[PDB]
Amino acid sequence: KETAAAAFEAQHMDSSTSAASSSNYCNQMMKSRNLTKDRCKPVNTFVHESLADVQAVCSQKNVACANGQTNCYQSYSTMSITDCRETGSSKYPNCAYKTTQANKHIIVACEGNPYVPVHFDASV
Repeated sequence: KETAAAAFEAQHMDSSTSAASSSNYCNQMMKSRNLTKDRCKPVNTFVHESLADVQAVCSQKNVACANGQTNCYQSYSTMSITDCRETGSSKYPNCAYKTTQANKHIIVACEGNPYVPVHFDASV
């Protein structure tokens, strides 16, 4: 019942920190954002930039999405991000993730009016 735009923010926005605190960041965040409630979401990226900056990407470099669609955009500059990936051992409901902090460009799919990000495609 949550718009795709809204769901995007909830799953990927983390402007409260400039970067992943510790190796435990993912473990904590995936939970906090309710991403391990029904199952363990296998993968997820958190962006440590302002909402405004992320939304602005929808007006930056147009590229193809992985699915072949063309409403994807690549950020002009690198952003601070935290990649979260579930471990081989992790089994619901004991979800566990490996945290990887980095500075990379992001690619998101945009839609709507206003035209905002609705899906996180990849980081580069």
